[PDB]
Amino acid sequence: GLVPRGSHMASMSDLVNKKFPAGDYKFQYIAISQSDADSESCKMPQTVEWSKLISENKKVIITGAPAAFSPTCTVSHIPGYINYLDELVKEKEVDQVIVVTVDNPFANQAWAKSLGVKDTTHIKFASDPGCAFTKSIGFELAVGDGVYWSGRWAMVVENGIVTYAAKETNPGTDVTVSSVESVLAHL
Amino acid sequence: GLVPRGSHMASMSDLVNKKFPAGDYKFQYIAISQSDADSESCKMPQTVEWSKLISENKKVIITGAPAAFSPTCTVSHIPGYINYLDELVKEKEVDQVIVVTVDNPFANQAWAKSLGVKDTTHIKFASDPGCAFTKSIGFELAVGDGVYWSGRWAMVVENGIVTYAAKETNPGTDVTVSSVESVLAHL
Repeated sequence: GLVPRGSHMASMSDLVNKKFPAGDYKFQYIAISQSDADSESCKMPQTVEWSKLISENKKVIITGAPAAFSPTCTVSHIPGYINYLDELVKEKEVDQVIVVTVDNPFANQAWAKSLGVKDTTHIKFASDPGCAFTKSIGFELAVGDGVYWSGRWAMVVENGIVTYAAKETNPGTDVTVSSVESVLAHL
Repeated sequence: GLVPRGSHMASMSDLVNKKFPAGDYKFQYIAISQSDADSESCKMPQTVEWSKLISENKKVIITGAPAAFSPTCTVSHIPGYINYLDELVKEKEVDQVIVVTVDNPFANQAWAKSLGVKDTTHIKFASDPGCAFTKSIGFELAVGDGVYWSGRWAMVVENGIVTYAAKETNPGTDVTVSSVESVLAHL
C-alpha cells in the first residue's frame, strides 16, 4: 500500500486559506546588528504581538524548531533559511522570516549569532514561552511530563492569510515540509 | 532601619540540615569530552535521577540559573564555578558541580562549551524540564503566563544532607548567596 509499517505522511494543515490566528499571543526576541551591536536593543528582549507582526508585514515566513542548538535544527533545518534570506527578501518579496522555538530569548539570539545571523531586520529568532502560540495552532511537540517544545513546521502568511502550513511527522529527524526548499516552492 | 525602601535580604533556606528532597525528579544533560568528542554520549542527552546523583556522590554543589546565555548568568555567575572547579574537586573534595536551568539540554551543552567546559566528569549542565524540581524546592522564578525559569541559587549537599541552600531575591542582577565565593565559604 501507500503507507507501510509505522510510516506517516506530512500533510498540509487545515490552517491554510484561513486568517492567521494571532489572537493575543506574543513573542520575544533580541535584535542583532553589525552597527551599534552594544545597544540595549541588542542585549534585552523585546515583545512583539503576533497580530502586529502580521498586520504590518505583507509576506511573512514562519518556521518552528524543537530546540535551539539541537543537531537537526542547527545543521539541517535553519541554515537553509539563513542561506536563502537575501533571495527571499530581494526576489520573493518576503518581509520577515521568523524562527520560532520555546527557548529563552538569550539562547535564541546566541543560536542565531552562531548560525551567522548578522542583522535581525528581516529575520528574527522568536521565543514562544511555554509553547503557548504553537500549541494554539496544534504544531507542538510533547516531550514528557507536561512539557511542550515546538514541533518542526513552516508557514507562509500573505496579507494576513495563511497560504502554506505544514508540520513534520518526525520532527527529530525529518526536514521536509518545514524545509526552506518546500517553502520556496509555495511562494 | 535595617531594610530600607523596597530592599530585600537573601536568607538561608529552611532546606538546610534536612535530607535532599530528590523524590522521583530527573534531569537531562549531554556529556562533553576532549577525547572521543564525537561519541553518541556527547551528542545525545542522558537522564539522571537526582536521588542517584546524591546517593552516589558524597559532596555535591548545585547552582541554579534563570537562562542559559543570559548576561548575568553567563558573565557573572557561572564562570566563577568553572574557574574554581579544579580547586573544588582537588582541594575541597567536591565530587560534582551541577548547573541547573530549565533550558533544553542541547542549549545547555552549547552554553557550557561556550564557557570553556572541556569535560563533564565533575561538572554537568542539567536541564530541569518545566522547572519541576526547582519549583519543588521553591527556588523558581515566575516569568509570566504560567511559565517558570529557575531562580538564581546555590546548594551544597553532603552525604545526602543539605548543608547550604539560598536563593537571590533579585536573580536578574544579583550574584551573592548563589556565588561560587559564598559556596566556598560554606564548604
